[PDB]
Order: sequence, then structure tokens, then C-alpha cells
Amino acid sequence: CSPGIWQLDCTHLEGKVILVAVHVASGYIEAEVIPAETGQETAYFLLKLAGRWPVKTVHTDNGSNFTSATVKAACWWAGIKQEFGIPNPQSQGVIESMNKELKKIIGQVRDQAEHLKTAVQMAVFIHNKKRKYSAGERIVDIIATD
Amino acid sequence: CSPGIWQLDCTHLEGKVILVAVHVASGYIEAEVIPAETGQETAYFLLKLAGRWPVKTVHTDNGSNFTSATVKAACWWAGIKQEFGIPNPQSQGVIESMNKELKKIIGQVRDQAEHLKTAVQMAVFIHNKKRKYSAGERIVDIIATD
Ligand SMILES: Cc1nc2ccccc2c(-c2cc(F)c3c(c2C)CCCO3)c1[C@H](OC(C)(C)C)C(=O)O
Ligand SMILES: Cc1nc2ccccc2c(-c2cc(F)c3c(c2C)CCCO3)c1[C@H](OC(C)(C)C)C(=O)O
Repeated sequence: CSPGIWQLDCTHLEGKVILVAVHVASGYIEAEVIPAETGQETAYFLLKLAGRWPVKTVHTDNGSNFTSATVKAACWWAGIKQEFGIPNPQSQGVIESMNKELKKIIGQVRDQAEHLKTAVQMAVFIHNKKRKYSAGERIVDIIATD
Repeated sequence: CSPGIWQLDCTHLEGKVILVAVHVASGYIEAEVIPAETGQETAYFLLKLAGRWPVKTVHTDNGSNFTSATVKAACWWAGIKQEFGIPNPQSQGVIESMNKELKKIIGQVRDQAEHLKTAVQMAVFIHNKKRKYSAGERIVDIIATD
């Protein structure tokens, strides 16, 4: 429910790494394909994310991915705190479910592009605008309510 | 004023290319440093932008940058129309002014990072949260008003 909360996790597909951020309260996704998991790439993703949306707290299923000096620098600069583990009723399985839907969609569109990263961005677009209201609409509502 | 309208322009700094998208009605920026101006890079930027915000129409000060097959494909897929030239009273000089502020800020923070792209993302963050209300707050309000 809390509106500044995002969960970041990486997945591998086709020998490449997909960084996925889910805005927990709405299910809205931002994702990028990165060459390999690196503190550098995560730091840079975080700086971009935080410049676009109000990021207060980051959750993850892999805490170690946020321990490098580059990533600490990013959270420090952007004023982001990282929760220890994951403390919640209403959001149970949301992030899991969103990551499950994103992958299903990537599968459906994969054939329409040469590059995995193109397919990822198509899937992100599809997911954010999907009317069950859309994640895209839900996140704006939450942030606007102020 | 119209809420689906973004202007995209490239600038060069340090022998590198900065792609800047300004949401005209609010002054909110998304920017990335790309290796060189290429249809490929623009197409990919557009696909990401449109997956995150409702992009109806793109304006530019360089129409030729939107003529490649890659970029046509992106606008076609995302349902984006491109205005011929630029038709407006209330937005006069906004995009010019926003690009002027972004560059001033890049200058102030450039020394705090090795990489230009890091400096760019710092400047984007600063610009979007700057309270005159912020661009970041204005864009959510506009999109939410529906
Ligand atoms: C190359 C680099 N190396 C670092 C080494 C140790 C600690 C931080 C950084 C950072 C870094 C990371 C950040 F997240 C960050 C800042 C720095 C210096 C300062 C402003 C706010 O956020 C960068 C950074 O490049 C990256 C590609 C890793 C972002 C740099 O360009 O200097
Ligand atoms: C490598 C590539 N080459 C192309 C050549 C001609 C026309 C389109 C593309 C596209 C493209 C561009 C798009 F914008 C796009 C689509 C394609 C195929 C299909 C879905 C919606 O948008 C890609 C694309 O890679 C880029 C890095 C340029 C995005 C690809 O991965 O195939």
C-alpha cells in the first residue's frame, strides 16, 4: 500500500539479465535488460528510477545486490532507504504475480523482435496499460492523492 | 497544455549525445546519454518512454531524426503520431527553457561523477523535483485529472 515502495529483482533469460522494478502498491513495472548483473548497472538504474518517481524504500529478494559502493552511493544520493528483508497482508504475492505476468507476456511477443530488450520493453508497455484500471493509471492516482 | 505531448531533442556534450524528452505541459524531463545518434537508439528510447507515460504525439526541432525504419516501427507499434513542425501560445519557449535549465544543472553537478551519464541523471532528478510545485508533481496531476 505505502506509495514510495518499489521491489527490484533480476532475472536471466537468453544469457542476459533483466532488471525489474515493481511499484508494489500498483503493480506498475519499470524494466531494463543489462549486460550482466553489476553494482554499476543497478546504481545507474536506481538513479534513473528515483529521478522519475518518488522512491522512498527499495525491497528485494536478493539483499546482496545492494551492497556495492556504487549502489550505496546511489541510494545515499537519492535519499533511498533499504528495508531489511520484507516485512505485509495486502501486497502478498503481488511482486511475484507481476513478475509472472511480465514473463508470460515476454513469451508472447518475443518473436516480434530481434533483441530481447525490445521484447522486454514491449512487455512492459503491455503490462502497464493492461486493463484488469491499469497499473499505469493506478500509480498516477496513488502519487497524485499526494 | 495538451497532456500526451512530448518534445524530443538531442544535444552533444563531451563528444557524446544526450537524448532529452520534455513533457511540454509540465516541463518534466526524461533523458539518457546515448553513444551516438542512431535510429536504433531513438526507437528504443521511444518504446521505453511510451511504456511509462501516455505518449500521444512527439514534437522535435529535428524532424529528420524520426524517419528511420526503426523509429517508424516504434511510433507505429506504440500508436504515436508525429506533428509536422510545431504548431502554441502557453508553451512558447518552455522546451527551450527546460533544456536551458537542464544544461545549467548538468554543469553544477558534473564534477561529482566520473561519467557524463551519471551527471545527466543527477540533473534530471534535480530538475524534476525542483519546487518553483515540481515538474514531477505537475505531470502526475495532469495525467491523473484524466
Ligand atoms: C563510476 C562510479 N564509481 C563509483 C565508485 C564508488 C562509489 C560510487 C561510484 C559512482 C557513483 C554512483 C552513483 F550512484 C552516484 C554517484 C557516483 C559517483 C554520485 C551521484 C549520485 O549517485 C560511479 C558513477 O558511475 C555509475 C555508472 C556507477 C553511476 C560515476 O559516474 O562516477
Ligand atoms: C533491430 C531492429 N531492426 C529493425 C529494422 C527495421 C524496422 C524495425 C526494427 C526494429 C524494431 C524497432 C521497434 F521500435 C519496434 C519493433 C522492431 C522490430 C517491434 C515492436 C515495436 O517496436 C528492431 C528492434 O531493435 C531496436 C533496438 C531498434 C528496438 C528489434 O529488436 O527487432
